[PDB]
Amino acid sequence: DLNTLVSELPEIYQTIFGHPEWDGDAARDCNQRLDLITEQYDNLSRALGRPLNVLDLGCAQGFFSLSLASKGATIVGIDFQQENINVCRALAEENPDFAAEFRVGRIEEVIAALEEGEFDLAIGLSVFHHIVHLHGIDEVKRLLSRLADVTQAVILELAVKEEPFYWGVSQPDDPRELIEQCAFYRLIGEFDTHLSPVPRPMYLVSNHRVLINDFNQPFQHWQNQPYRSRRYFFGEDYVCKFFYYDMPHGILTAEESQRNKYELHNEIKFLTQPPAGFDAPAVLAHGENAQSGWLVMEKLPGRLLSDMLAAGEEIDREKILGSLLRSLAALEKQGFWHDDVRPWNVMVDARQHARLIDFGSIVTTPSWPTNLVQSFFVFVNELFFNLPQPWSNWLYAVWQEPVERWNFVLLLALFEKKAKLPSAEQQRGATEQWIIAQETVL
Amino acid sequence: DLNTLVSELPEIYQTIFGHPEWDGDAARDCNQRLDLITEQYDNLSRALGRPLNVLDLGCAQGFFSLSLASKGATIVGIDFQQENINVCRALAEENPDFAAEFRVGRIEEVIAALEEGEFDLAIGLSVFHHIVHLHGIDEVKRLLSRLADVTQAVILELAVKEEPFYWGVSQPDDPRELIEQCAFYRLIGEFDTHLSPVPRPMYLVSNHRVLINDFNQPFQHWQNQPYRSRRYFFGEDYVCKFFYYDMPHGILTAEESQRNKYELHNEIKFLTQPPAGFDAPAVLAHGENAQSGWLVMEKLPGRLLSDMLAAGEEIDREKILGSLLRSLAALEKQGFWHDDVRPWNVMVDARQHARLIDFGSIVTTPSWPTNLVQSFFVFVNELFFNLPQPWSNWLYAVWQEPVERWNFVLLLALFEKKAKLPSAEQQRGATEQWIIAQETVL
Amino acid sequence: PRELIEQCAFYRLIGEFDTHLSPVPRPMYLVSNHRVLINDFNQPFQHWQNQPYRSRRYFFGEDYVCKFFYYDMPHGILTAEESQRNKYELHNEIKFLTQPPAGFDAPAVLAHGENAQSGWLVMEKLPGRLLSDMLAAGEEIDREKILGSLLRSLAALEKQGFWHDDVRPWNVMVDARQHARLIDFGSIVTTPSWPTNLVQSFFVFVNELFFNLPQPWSNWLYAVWQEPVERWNFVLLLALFEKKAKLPSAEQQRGATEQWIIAQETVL
Ligand SMILES: C[S@@+](CC[C@H](N)C(=O)[O-])C[C@H]1O[C@@H](n2cnc3c(N)ncnc32)[C@H](O)[C@@H]1O
Ligand SMILES: C[S@@+](CC[C@H](N)C(=O)[O-])C[C@H]1O[C@@H](n2cnc3c(N)ncnc32)[C@H](O)[C@@H]1O
Ligand SMILES: [Cl-]
Ligand SMILES: [Cl-]
Repeated sequence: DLNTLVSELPEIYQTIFGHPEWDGDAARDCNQRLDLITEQYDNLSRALGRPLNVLDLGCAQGFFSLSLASKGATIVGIDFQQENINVCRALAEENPDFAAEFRVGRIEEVIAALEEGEFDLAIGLSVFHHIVHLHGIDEVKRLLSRLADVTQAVILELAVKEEPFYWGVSQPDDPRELIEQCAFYRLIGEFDTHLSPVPRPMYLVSNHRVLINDFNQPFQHWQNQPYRSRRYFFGEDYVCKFFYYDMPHGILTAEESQRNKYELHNEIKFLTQPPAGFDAPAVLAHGENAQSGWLVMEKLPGRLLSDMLAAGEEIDREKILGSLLRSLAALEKQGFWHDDVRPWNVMVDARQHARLIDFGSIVTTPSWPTNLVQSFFVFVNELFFNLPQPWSNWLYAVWQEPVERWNFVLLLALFEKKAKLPSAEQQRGATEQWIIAQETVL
Repeated sequence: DLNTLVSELPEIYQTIFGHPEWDGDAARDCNQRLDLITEQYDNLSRALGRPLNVLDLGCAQGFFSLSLASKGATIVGIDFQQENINVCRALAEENPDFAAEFRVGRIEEVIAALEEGEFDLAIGLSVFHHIVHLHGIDEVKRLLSRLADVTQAVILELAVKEEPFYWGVSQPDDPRELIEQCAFYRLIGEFDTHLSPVPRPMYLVSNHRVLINDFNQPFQHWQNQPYRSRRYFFGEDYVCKFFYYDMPHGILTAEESQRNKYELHNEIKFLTQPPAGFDAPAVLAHGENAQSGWLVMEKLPGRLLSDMLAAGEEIDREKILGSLLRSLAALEKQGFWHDDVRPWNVMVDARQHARLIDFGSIVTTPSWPTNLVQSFFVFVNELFFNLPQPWSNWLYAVWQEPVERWNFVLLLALFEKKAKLPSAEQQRGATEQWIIAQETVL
Repeated sequence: PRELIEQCAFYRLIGEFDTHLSPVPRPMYLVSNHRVLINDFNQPFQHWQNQPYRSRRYFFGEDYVCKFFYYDMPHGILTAEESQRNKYELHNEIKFLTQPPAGFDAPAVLAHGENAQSGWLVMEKLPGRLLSDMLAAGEEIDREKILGSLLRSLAALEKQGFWHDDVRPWNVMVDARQHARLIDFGSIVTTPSWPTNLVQSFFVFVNELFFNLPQPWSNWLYAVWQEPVERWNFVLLLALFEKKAKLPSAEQQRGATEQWIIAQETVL
């Protein structure tokens, strides 16, 4: 009888599915986590076009497993306590059309035995801290990496060191240390455990998909360090830029988080409303919240200029500078400037034409834009002290201009006629050269 | 003043008896435990015919002690904190007609000093885990055995390892390990501690009485292993069979608990409504709940057959088999059969007449009852390969019968005429002998 | 060294090399979690299995199953006899399937090979579930159709001079229409009194598929037991099975032993 099986549970951790007579006894009601988990189930099931295979690690009394099997999922639940599995099975038998199997076993061994594709979704709620406590953080990171490797999505509720108990001392400084080796992760909620006032964060993690409520797609590769608070995911015709505002440990000062926030916000604003006369990459999706923000754009051909420079690839500096200057002059005509023109913000296509790819540093108002013209000289010099004729003549001509006349329209016009300009080396000069050379060091 | 004494309490653990101004401050309200404890007090006081002497171990602020003294109990409360005892005494003085004494002291030393008969009831609520933590499980088991030895009843609320605190690690795997050496125990409730979502079980324990709400009687001996989930208590004219459905540790699989449940349930059903033509032992009391079930029956004279066989006692196999077969044939005539006729289910009285004593295996419907007739041959053989004439002739005659004719009426009729039946050894036979001999091995 | 890799799905020893540090060579392994990588057959698989129903592994791809037997295993794992039996069964299975008897639909063979360490066989993938799984997972089964279909194929084998030494639930696959077929031919044999022992085990099979026999299955078995033993064979077993509804009622006879001998066998 169920009555007996429930009584022999060492703990009624969860609601007993279908049996509200024990709801008052359950340590956690599970309705809040279930609301969120079912939402994520539906998103992923919608994206894949079918009911999911779900793995429930440390499934306890089966509540999540049964609740998802109720919605048509095929589920396997694992727990190392016989009493828990006995209850799960008895509950499944009350619901014979549910495709639900349960097994006694250890999560460590199950994870090792998993095969990719066997399960679409795995859930591991409030169980990994037990594995951390016995086996350490590094083994748990590797288990979670494998779990992510073999599924499409993982949902974790993770206990945290701020919980007032003795086992908190063995926890990592931040729960994200268990998952940050995985490609994609997002905080999706925080839950009351009824053990203390400290809530546990729930994360959605994937090694194969961008999983954003509005955009759910496989990616084939990703990158953290461009050219660690920013991640880029590459899919067939998209790039997803994912910025963390909230990072663990020291990592971001207050100012840096706000700048991450500012840049991504500014980039969204610009790309959703780009200026006429400028071909901006197209925007497929975007959103922001307290922890992070994201932007999905059309994927552009070409390579990042800084990579090409580093990997000594052959470049046409004339075509790169011409194309870039043309776009900067067109921005300026619409009252837009870019505050940070550097090789890692520039992409060069197969025909050696260049374009900006980060619009975080775009600005709309201001003497000005004189400083930006100055840096652009450094850019130029780093792209190559190092300027042959007629690039040196171009820079010399600009320096002879009254400063109120420095702007990108002028920079472009002089660039286009640089072959006609007088020879700098024939003049006393000589300072423009030395100031930028010191700038280009500085 | 009471105000000062209460303030100097390191903790207001309990309601301050008579002083509801501190009820909001009390860690535990105590009303739920008190409701249950008073019920048990009344049962035992009713059974003994008088007010009880009660011992309250780790009595804290005296709530249980005073509440029972209010109902006419004579109480002694023990606690090792002076501040707690000061409050208890001040409260007792506000209630001068209560027969209540309080002493500072250690439970370990008090238990050692107890004399049998001094107290009828001892209560030890949420205190033994402190003794486990400092002295270990084995010393605590011995203290609890002595406590049970010297009282009529013990009520314990026991902390458990699932509680989230550091001291949980020192607790036994299951709280029943502290008490299972005692003769009689029953779970009577589970209580919220307000420290966590994990409740503490309350047990009623005795080394001298069966304490079931409907049946409250001394017993003079008891037994676990017949001939450990089943216990038998023997009193003057009764035997109480007590089956645990819920057992600690691995001990019972789900199927085994259900079979314990099934057998005891089936036995109750049969004995409360026995078939005409069959003398069944009489039923004095019975009940079942999630954890266990019990049945109190009239006590039958005689010895269990398997004991007599083991202790090589002299037996009359003719009279045993005759009497048993007669009762089996009468059952069968009423549409009843017994699925498990074995020596440990048979009792033999002084005149060598035998009867069944376990009706867990009784069944009412089904080719059949051919299998049961087959086992009965094994029974027969074990009661003695080993069959002399005319027992061998009896079995041979049965084997020559078409199988649709095998039943206990036939078995009995052939048994009664076995001296007239043809000699098996004069026939080719020979197989019935070898099949049962292999069965009787198997 | 295999302890570092045996958790991976597919592995094969491909050579052994002199290190010039000592006379002890180092093995080179080819390992994959995604493909069967056999020189003749190189294909993705989508799942794999070790324990059927650990020296044998099965890889499942879109229209194939690859059976991979280790003859050479680490540690204690295989005695000499067991390795040779792995070798024998896989060899025997290859021989049978590459040259199957007329009158028997055998799964088709896509690739195969053997060497010192292991042997492999890639076959067409058959629909259905393994009978022992269905029994374990209490799935609904039609014992009439399973036994009928299986007996028909066994009788046809026998007519071609072939028998199967090990008819058990884990060697039988049942399709959606409840028709059954053998899927392991390691235990096929060609010569021998006989095939009387095999007929006997088939009764156990029958009983485990359900002591436990209702009419007319019990009548069928009783009829077989009344036959002189030189007449026991699968053609007879099949013929009596097809007419079992007409056969006399066993419970009306003294019997009774055939029942008890198989019940003890079915324990044993
Ligand atoms: C704190 S409970 C969480 C239960 C459930 N996941 C939930 O949050 O509602 C941890 C569960 O995981 C199980 N567990 C802990 N370690 C395990 C392991 N190594 N393998 C399988 N189950 C494990 C326990 O038996 C227990 O049921
Ligand atoms: C957790 S409180 C339980 C109080 C009370 N029995 C109740 O549950 O309402 C434990 C009490 O036992 C007392 N105590 C602990 N160890 C003791 C010992 N060895 N001897 C006497 N009292 C003890 C403490 O002073 C404290 O008042
Ligand atoms: Cl966790
Ligand atoms: Cl306790």
